[PDB]
Amino acid sequence: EKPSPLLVGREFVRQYYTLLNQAPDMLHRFYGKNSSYVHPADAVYGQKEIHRKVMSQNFTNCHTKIRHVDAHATLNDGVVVQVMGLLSNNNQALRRFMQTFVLAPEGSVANKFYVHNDIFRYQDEVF
Amino acid sequence: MEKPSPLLVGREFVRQYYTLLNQAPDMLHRFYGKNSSYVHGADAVYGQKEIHRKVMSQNFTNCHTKIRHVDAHATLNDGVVVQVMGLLSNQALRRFMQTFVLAPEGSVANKFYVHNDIFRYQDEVF
Ligand SMILES: COCC[C@H](NC(=O)[C@@H](C)NC(=O)[C@@H](NC(=O)[C@@H](NC(=O)[C@@H](F)CC(C)(C)C)C(C)(C)O)[C@@H](C)c1ccccc1)C(=O)N(C)Cc1ccccc1
Repeated sequence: EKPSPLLVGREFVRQYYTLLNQAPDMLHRFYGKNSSYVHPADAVYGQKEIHRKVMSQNFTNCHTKIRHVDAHATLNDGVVVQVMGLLSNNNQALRRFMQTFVLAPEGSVANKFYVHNDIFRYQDEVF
Repeated sequence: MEKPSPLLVGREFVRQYYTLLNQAPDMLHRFYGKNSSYVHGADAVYGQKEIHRKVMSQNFTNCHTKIRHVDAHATLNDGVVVQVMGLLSNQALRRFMQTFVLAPEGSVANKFYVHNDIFRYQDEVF
């Protein structure tokens, strides 16, 4: 009675980068109040702030290359997703990245998730 | 005040993990329970026993790490999610990425089990 975590992750990642490229300003409508967002720079928290952060980064004509994506079940019908790839902006240099997300039942509508955590880091910023 | 700091449960976990990796890796199965999935280099083997078996497969001998940064944040049900970025020699350091999810044990707080452990060298992706 249970979607495939693995599948559920690729679907999410697909939705994520389409939307990050199409309209990155309802992007915050993926997260609830108690979410976490990053992209050394501290994470920011909840909708209004995650939304505000997304704006601050002028995401424009945003291209991706998802080179890898694991996902598993985690505590309480959650789903965690590792994702490694290349991301561009203002059609500039593609930079490697390493990403972790937690998806967790939204709970009102069944089999609908929300992003409790979205940790993203460029290898060139850390390595 | 009611729950441990996440980052602190995060940065101390990594400490215990990769240390216990250079030290006896025939102990890591301690860290896990019977809902726990382990995924190194790739479908997850569950439980202390298979994960142990999987650990041992890897002949972790004089494992050398080098953490470059760590994110640990709070997730549902007082869980701590943890993305690690570093280099792992086990021999040339190999850029890597390890995601964890730490879940409250239940009986007592400040006490957690590793529900999840997903590893990928980068030079295998890309
Ligand atoms: C019969 O044996 C009996 C089972 C037994 N297993 C466990 O408790 C498992 C199920 N769990 C662990 O080991 C976890 N350990 C802890 O939660 C410990 N807490 C702490 O030191 C810190 F959280 C303290 C604070 C950071 C909150 C200020 C503690 C004291 C044991 O509660 C690890 C996975 C973890 C997870 C997140 C952050 C750090 C460490 C166990 O064997 N040990 C505790 C010993 C051991 C040795 C070596 C490796 C693992 C376990």
